Amino acid sequence: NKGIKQVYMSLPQGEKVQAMYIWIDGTGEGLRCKTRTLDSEPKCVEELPEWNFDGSSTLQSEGSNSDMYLVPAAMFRDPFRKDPNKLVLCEVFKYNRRPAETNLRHTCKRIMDMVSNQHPWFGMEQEYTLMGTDGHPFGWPSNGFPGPQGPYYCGVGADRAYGRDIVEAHYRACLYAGVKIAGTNAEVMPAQWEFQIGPCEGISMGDHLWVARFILHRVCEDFGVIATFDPKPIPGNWNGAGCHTNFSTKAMREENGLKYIEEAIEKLSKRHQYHIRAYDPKGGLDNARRLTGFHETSNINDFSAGVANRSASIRIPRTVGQEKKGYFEDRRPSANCDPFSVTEALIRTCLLNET
Amino acid sequence: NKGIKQVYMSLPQGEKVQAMYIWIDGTGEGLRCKTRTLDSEPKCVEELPEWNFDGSSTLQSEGSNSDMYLVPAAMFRDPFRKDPNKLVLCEVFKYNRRPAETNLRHTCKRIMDMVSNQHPWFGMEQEYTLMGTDGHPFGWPSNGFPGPQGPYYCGVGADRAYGRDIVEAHYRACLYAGVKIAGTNAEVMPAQWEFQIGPCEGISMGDHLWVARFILHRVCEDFGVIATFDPKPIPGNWNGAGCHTNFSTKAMREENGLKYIEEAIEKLSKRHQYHIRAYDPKGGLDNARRLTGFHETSNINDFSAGVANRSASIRIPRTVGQEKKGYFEDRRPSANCDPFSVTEALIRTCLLNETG
Amino acid sequence: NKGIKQVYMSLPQGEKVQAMYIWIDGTGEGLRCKTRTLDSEPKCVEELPEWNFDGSSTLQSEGSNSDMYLVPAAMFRDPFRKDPNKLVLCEVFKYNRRPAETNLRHTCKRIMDMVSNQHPWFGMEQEYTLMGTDGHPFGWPSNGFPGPQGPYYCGVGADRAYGRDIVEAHYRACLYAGVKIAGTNAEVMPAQWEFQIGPCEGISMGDHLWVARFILHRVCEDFGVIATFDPKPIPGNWNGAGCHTNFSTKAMREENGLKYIEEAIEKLSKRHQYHIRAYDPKGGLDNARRLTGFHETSNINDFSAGVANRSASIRIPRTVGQEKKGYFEDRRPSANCDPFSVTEALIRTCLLNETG
Amino acid sequence: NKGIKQVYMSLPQGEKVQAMYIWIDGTGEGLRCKTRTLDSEPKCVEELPEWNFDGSSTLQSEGSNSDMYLVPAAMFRDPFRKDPNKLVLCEVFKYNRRPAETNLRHTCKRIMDMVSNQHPWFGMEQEYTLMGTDGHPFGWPSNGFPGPQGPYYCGVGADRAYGRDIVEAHYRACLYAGVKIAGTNAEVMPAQWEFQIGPCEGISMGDHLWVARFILHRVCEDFGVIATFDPKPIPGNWNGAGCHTNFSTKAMREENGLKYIEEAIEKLSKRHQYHIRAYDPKGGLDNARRLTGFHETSNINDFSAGVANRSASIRIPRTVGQEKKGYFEDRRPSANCDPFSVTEALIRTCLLNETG
Amino acid sequence: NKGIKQVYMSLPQGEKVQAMYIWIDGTGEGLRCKTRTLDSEPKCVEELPEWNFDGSSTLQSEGSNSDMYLVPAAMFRDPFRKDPNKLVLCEVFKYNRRPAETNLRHTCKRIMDMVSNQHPWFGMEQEYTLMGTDGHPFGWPSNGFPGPQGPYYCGVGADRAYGRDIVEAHYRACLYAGVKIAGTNAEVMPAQWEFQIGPCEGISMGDHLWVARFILHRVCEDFGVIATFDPKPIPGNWNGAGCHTNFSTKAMREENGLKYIEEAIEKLSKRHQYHIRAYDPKGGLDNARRLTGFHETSNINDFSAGVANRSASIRIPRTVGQEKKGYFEDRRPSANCDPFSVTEALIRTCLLNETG
Ligand SMILES: Nc1ncnc2c1ncn2[C@@H]1O[C@H](COP(=O)(O)OP(=O)(O)O)[C@@H](O)[C@H]1O
Ligand SMILES: Nc1ncnc2c1ncn2[C@@H]1O[C@H](COP(=O)(O)OP(=O)(O)O)[C@@H](O)[C@H]1O
Ligand SMILES: Nc1ncnc2c1ncn2[C@@H]1O[C@H](COP(=O)(O)OP(=O)(O)O)[C@@H](O)[C@H]1O
Ligand SMILES: Nc1ncnc2c1ncn2[C@@H]1O[C@H](COP(=O)(O)OP(=O)(O)O)[C@@H](O)[C@H]1O
Ligand SMILES: Nc1ncnc2c1ncn2[C@@H]1O[C@H](COP(=O)(O)OP(=O)(O)O)[C@@H](O)[C@H]1O
Ligand SMILES: C[S@](=O)(CC[C@H](N)C(=O)O)=NP(=O)(O)O
Ligand SMILES: C[S@](=O)(CC[C@H](N)C(=O)O)=NP(=O)(O)O
Ligand SMILES: C[S@](=O)(CC[C@H](N)C(=O)O)=NP(=O)(O)O
Ligand SMILES: C[S@](=O)(CC[C@H](N)C(=O)O)=NP(=O)(O)O
Ligand SMILES: C[S@](=O)(CC[C@H](N)C(=O)O)=NP(=O)(O)O
Ligand SMILES: [Cl-]
Ligand SMILES: [Cl-]
Ligand SMILES: [Cl-]
Ligand SMILES: [Cl-]
Ligand SMILES: [Cl-]
Ligand SMILES: [Mn+2]
Ligand SMILES: [Mn+2]
Ligand SMILES: [Mn+2]
Ligand SMILES: [Mn+2]
Ligand SMILES: [Mn+2]
Ligand SMILES: [Mn+2]
Ligand SMILES: [Mn+2]
Ligand SMILES: [Mn+2]
Ligand SMILES: [Mn+2]
Ligand SMILES: [Mn+2]
Ligand SMILES: [Mn+2]
Ligand SMILES: [Mn+2]
Ligand SMILES: [Mn+2]
Ligand SMILES: [Mn+2]
Ligand SMILES: [Mn+2]
Repeated sequence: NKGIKQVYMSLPQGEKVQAMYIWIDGTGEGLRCKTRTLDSEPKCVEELPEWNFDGSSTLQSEGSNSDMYLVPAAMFRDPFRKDPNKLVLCEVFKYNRRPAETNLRHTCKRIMDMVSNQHPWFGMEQEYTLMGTDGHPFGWPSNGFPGPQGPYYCGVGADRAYGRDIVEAHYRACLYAGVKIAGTNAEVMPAQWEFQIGPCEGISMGDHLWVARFILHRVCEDFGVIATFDPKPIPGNWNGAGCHTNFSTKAMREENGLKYIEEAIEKLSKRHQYHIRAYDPKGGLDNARRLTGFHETSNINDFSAGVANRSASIRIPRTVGQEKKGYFEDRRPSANCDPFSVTEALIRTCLLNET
Repeated sequence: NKGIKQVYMSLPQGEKVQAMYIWIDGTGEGLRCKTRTLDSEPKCVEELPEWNFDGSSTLQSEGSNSDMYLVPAAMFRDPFRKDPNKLVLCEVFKYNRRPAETNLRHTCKRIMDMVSNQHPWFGMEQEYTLMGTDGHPFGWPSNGFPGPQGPYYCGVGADRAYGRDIVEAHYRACLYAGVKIAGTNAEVMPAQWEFQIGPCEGISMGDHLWVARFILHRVCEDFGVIATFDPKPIPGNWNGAGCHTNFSTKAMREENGLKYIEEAIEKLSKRHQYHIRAYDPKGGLDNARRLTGFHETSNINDFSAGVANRSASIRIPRTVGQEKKGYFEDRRPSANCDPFSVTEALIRTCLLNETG
Repeated sequence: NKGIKQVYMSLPQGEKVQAMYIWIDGTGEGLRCKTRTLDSEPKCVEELPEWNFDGSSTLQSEGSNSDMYLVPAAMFRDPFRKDPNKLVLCEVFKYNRRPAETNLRHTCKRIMDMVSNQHPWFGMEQEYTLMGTDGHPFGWPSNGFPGPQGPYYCGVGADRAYGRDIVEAHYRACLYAGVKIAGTNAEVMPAQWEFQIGPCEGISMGDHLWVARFILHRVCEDFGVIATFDPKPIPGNWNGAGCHTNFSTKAMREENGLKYIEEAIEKLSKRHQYHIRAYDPKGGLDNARRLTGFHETSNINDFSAGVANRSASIRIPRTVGQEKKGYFEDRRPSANCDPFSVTEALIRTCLLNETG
Repeated sequence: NKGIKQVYMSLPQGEKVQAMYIWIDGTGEGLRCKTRTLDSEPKCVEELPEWNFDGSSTLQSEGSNSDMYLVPAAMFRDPFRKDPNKLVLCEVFKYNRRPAETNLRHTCKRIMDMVSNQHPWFGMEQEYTLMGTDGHPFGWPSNGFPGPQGPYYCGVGADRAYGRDIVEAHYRACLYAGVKIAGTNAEVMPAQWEFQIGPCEGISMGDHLWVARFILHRVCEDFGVIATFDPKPIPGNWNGAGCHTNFSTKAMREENGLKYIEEAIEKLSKRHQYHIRAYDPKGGLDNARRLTGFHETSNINDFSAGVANRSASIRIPRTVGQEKKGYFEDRRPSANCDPFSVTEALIRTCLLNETG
Repeated sequence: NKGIKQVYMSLPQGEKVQAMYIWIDGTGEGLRCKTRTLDSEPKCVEELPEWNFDGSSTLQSEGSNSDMYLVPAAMFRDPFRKDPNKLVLCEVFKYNRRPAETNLRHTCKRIMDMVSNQHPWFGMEQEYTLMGTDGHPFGWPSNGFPGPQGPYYCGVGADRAYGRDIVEAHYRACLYAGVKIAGTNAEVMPAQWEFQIGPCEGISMGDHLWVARFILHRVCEDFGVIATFDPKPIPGNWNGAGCHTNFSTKAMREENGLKYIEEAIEKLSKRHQYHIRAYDPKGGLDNARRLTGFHETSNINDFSAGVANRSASIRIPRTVGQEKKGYFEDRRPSANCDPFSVTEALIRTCLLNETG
């Protein structure tokens, strides 16, 4: 019970600091973490030491040659334990010092360093659904369905906003951590929510979202509920869950940048399948259950773009159409995507001209 | 659980500021909201940026041309997240920049801006009933009725004031927000309560009332209950819910302003139907279940006025009668009325002298 | 849930001030209340404005001429909302500015003003029983009885003090309110408790007791329990509940004031029925269930007085007999008496020498 | 659990027989019983032996001289244990062989023998409410009220007929027992029911009703509920419980017997209080909570008769009016009356022509 | 509990017989009943005596002239009490021996007798929904909805057939009663079922349906559920409840009866509104919530005929088309219709050739 825990957490900690290292596991979806005591507060991520873990217990190596490296990547303030304690998102490397199969950050970071003069900015909309520990969505009638979609999107009242406590707590944990949380909203399916992260330049998009995600799970853990990023948690007449990625370069944000937005969309229109394969951890099999062309989605087989069009693969927000500068929104990525794969694909297709 | 939450909400938030944008959806009764992060604290409503939402998810636009505009109208302090965070009432406009069908603030503002030298003040009494999530009123016997009306009005005791925690929390949240809450009371039906908002000049009446209604639903949300503004939530020998609108111009508040009170009433007497059509979101259908001439209502079909008379369409409070100045009370609006429609009707009829 | 509420109640409220107006309804026993926002903290009760309420919803007037006046009488600090908020006990008057039928303060006050040189002080022992919301006393076995009386009077232990949280909370609320709470004790019946208010001079007795009673009902409301002031809430072999009124004048408090105590008691002995009628709201029919001559009561039909005698109509406490000065205790008033009625009878009989 | 019991009750019993002796206790309303084993089946009430009991445990005598007599009066078949076992209604006599204070049958029987040539028949409508173990009517919302009266009289459906199982079981028990049960209906108040016993000649009315009542309390015991015969078990806007006594003599049953019916009513009109005193066990005090003139009752203070009039003290049913023969309905008796008292009074007033 | 009851119901009852009289109340939809003991088993309905009831406790007369007549119309065996016990359906008459406002049988019998030579047969399909005591359909998630319609029509399994015990019990009860039950099926909405009663000549259609309805409510009572005949019990994407009245005359059943089926469908096309007013007890307002044109209904405002067309007002079943004889199906009657009013309209329009 969390009133007991809180008494303990009030105890002055002293000169020692806790650092919780976080990594992506052998599934490409699951996050793992563990804590060490440091002698003093690190002033930045470069002062954090390297560490390691049992790769055989995360599906990433064999028991008899099991140590796998953790190398600090991004440091944040720990909103579960307060200052001076830290969260550290790490990269994983194998016994031979090569990146792990699910270390998609390594290549992504290199790609972003190469296009830094164009200052690529990303804003990702992590939709997700709150679930009871029993597998059924939070607040839903037991063995049953609430009333049809309509009243839950941005809704207020015990009869339609299910789980706001998580959202509020997460929002505040992120602000404390230093994660660039841009906003939040209740979504179309009851118990389904959203937070936006951005705009983040370069590799920091992936960094900030993954830590954002870790904070969601730890937060939910405290409330005794589960966050799912599955793109279609409830089959049938219920909305799925995406991770719309908004994107802009410097040129796109300048006066008449819409020219370049349109060039970018044109390029994406030729590399649809490649992006579908980049946009969920099962190469597109997961989005196959969301991207149906209903429930505010595009069909998985058909590329389209349009102004203010929540049925298109890419939407140009009304604002951006009017102002003729800004960003476009790629609506194809699954809620369970790896932002390093999503953001890397966008750079390769839009800035590096791969085909 | 709420204790877990409070721990997170004790964390210092830093330099960034949260702004919750609030609007009226396609039903004209539901409120919607969402939050953006800003780089610093806005010093007034004019410093808040425009925004937009998916109008196809609120019954206001089509999926494939869905964005709709949010334009800040009224800013308040957020009593759920504390300073420096904000609540922002917005007006909704369509893809073509025109007011949404349920944007009744737009016209109403213009009408208030035109009669501002007469400083119209309004006081609205929002009644509402607290409901369990099972659709049965809060504190009522499961599947059953509490004892007859009599002891609940302005009552005190666990056996008669059902839900005061909400009432107390909402009163304090409003005060902190900057909402001009004038008072509150337990009401005749058990689980039913009231807050008064006013006196508010002009367009601020609708602004304050709508934000007050938002705060109530959010407060109720924390307590795992629902507030309903339905004008007759329980049929039979149980009181309905109204939104009595108290109204005065500068002339009515001066010595012998009763003269002008009587004139406003005389004009209201000829435009009863038009007011009934303006007094709920279904043009009088919701009020048909309440305005019966019983349970301290007037009959929907009959206009009447009277001093201290809780059965008339209009009541002149005893105070006003004695002092020969003040305001009159229009007792016809439904609990679920849109105050912009209500206040605008009163201006058109009483100040702009419209007929038909 | 009360943890949620406390978060809202920690919000700084700002410049505006809440004033909870409190009055006695048409039953002469029920308390009612409602709140208004004021622009600044009032510093005397007189700075509070008159108000009014619907008398048709408290059984005191008709709906079609309904407003009834609230005139502030006594002001206290609000222990539910904190400084700068206020509780205000009021007098009720009719449409014609005459006192309500259940406004017994009006005459009482005038009677105290006639004898102010004699400085009458009162001390009232409010006994009450804590009840579950199901009508069964708090802590009692479900559908049954605890063990017999003996161990509960002034008792300590989870198995004998039922409901101390309420008592401790109310003690502190009154101290903060500025109500002159003299003490408290667990009583003979389990779930039954007592608080003493005094000594209060003149009209303040009734003011303080009524506010104490209001504060008790509000406190119980928080704990999800009911206080009953019924004089015999459980029939049979269980103590009833009275409101022992201790009384003295200047003369009685001075050296050898026992002479005047005894003179007062002789006047009381000739006016027993008149007092009984004044000592509950049903003119003696409620006390007929308590004043049995058992369970530390006198029989309703006989007058008797004695030193240290918990069976007499009047008791002279041992201390007072010994010091030959102080006060006497009238043990006849019902727990649900109206203190304005009790204190006034005492003055008329003992100081104004009335007969009738 | 009744399945366990039912297996034991399938065991064939053997040659021995069980007789449960039943009597009225010191309260005049409470029924007592105990069982003895007999060598063989009695073929009538006269082959049953006298017995006794502890009067000091039924409020009827002193511990130290306590045995009181039981003399068989009416024998019936036992529907709880089946043939060949028996229920026996007894008269109670004191140590000195005189009738007990609550043995009203002894005087009744004589009065019936004084007029047996006119063959008095009676039918009584025992109304009663089923209550939970918790003191609250069966099927009612916990701590609350079902919907208003209207749908429950002769109702069918889970949401309006509460406790038919009891009614059905009892009906069948009485028939088996040999009680002259005439019919049943659900009543106006939810969980309130009725059975009619009749028509019974003379003393057998009281005999049959008391045994009917015993069978009812027994049946209820199996189902874990209580029957109350209180005349007003829920105060306010709910029907109370009566025991309408329908009455006729041979003259009244013959052609143009209405002549004599109206004579009978004229005599009763002059002895109203006398009958109210005979019509509940507290000589009228219980009926003062029921006979209000509302809820299909007469006013306790007023005598009246009318054809088909459920507000009158006496009702001549339409059937009887049309045919000009039959009987009349005394609607004054309480649900908790002693039928020996009611039946005795009617004979004294109507047939023996007493005045006083 | 029901195990206790069944023990009692195994007691052999002896020579007396229970007759439960059943009637339609002031609502036109409510069934009432009550029971009397008879000296022997009646063999024909004509043997059963007239009776009466309190019309003032059923909304059919005033307290002070309240008796209303019951005249036995149709007799059946009682499946709740078994042979030799009877269910009797009655007609209600007023104090002045005229038909009660809701006795629609009286006129219908005269119409039926006019066309006895055309031997009119009806078959009615009583659709109904099983509800919990709590107002929510049986088996539905609590506060929630089950999965979309599709798998429930004629479904099998704990996840799609909700309440078969009721259906099976009712089927068997009707067959024992003597009610002409033609079949049953689970329906499209979960918890919604169907039973067919037919084919019944003339006035015996209404008689059989109404008793069937009684038997259903009674059976549901046993199980602690409610049956509703509301035509649209759950709003939205859920089927409503009809009472499809199939119909033929002797000409229509003979070879090439389709000729006369079509002539009758033609006469019905010109009296749509008349029939809509005849087809629910609120003159069409209830059917307004069901006859939308969706959920296998026709639009209330539109007449249509069609072979195998479940969207049509009238459906000619494939069978009847292929064989050019039989009957046609009026799909317009609400689940809560009075069969006497439905079947009367059909004879009037089709056989008596009425207009306007
Ligand atoms: N110039 C930009 N480049 C990339 N992302 C941007 C830019 N400007 C805003 N964003 C981001 O786009 C996201 C907008 O998402 P959201 O507000 O959820 O819009 P919608 O629901 O209309 O898709 C936010 O993360 C925001 O920070
Ligand atoms: N001059 C005025 N003009 C308009 N409204 C006023 C004026 N004076 C007071 N009011 C408002 O009228 C309302 C009175 O409502 P309430 O106190 O509930 O009255 P009631 O006696 O009708 O229940 C309050 O909102 C109050 O602020
Ligand atoms: N001079 C006085 N006049 C009136 N009341 C007094 C005086 N002195 C003390 N009292 C009051 O009498 C009451 C004593 O109550 P309590 O201690 O319960 O007495 P007991 O149980 O001994 O009757 C207290 O309110 C106390 O303040
Ligand atoms: N001639 C009669 N003399 C006495 N009682 C009769 C006579 N005829 C019928 N009764 C009885 O009167 C009672 C009728 O009560 P009930 O059927 O409940 O009528 P209601 O409710 O209309 O007053 C039954 O007990 C019946 O046996
Ligand atoms: N010639 C007829 N006249 C009247 N009713 C008939 C005739 N033949 C069959 N029926 C009845 O019509 C009804 C058919 O209903 P049902 O089997 O539910 O039809 P549906 O195909 O509409 O589901 C049954 O009551 C059946 O007995
Ligand atoms: C309301 S929605 O259009 C819903 C998107 C849907 N869940 C999906 O992308 O699958 N997203 P948004 O308005 O945040 O851009
Ligand atoms: C107590 S009441 O008369 C009740 C009004 C009722 N609820 C209605 O207007 O329907 N309102 P108020 O006294 O606040 O003016
Ligand atoms: C313990 S008692 O004697 C009990 C008094 C009793 N309840 C009555 O006055 O009815 N009163 P006190 O408070 O004076 O000690
Ligand atoms: C329906 S009632 O009028 C109810 C009478 C009420 N319970 C009474 O107290 O008398 N009795 P009845 O129909 O048996 O004559
Ligand atoms: C399955 S249904 O078409 C459904 C009928 C719908 N409930 C109605 O309102 O008629 N009736 P039928 O048993 O004739 O097939
Ligand atoms: Cl850890
Ligand atoms: Cl939000
Ligand atoms: Cl208040
Ligand atoms: Cl026994
Ligand atoms: Cl019955
Ligand atoms: Mn979004
Ligand atoms: Mn979204
Ligand atoms: Mn988006
Ligand atoms: Mn008010
Ligand atoms: Mn009000
Ligand atoms: Mn008002
Ligand atoms: Mn004391
Ligand atoms: Mn005491
Ligand atoms: Mn005392
Ligand atoms: Mn009866
Ligand atoms: Mn009756
Ligand atoms: Mn009767
Ligand atoms: Mn069918
Ligand atoms: Mn069907
Ligand atoms: Mn059909």
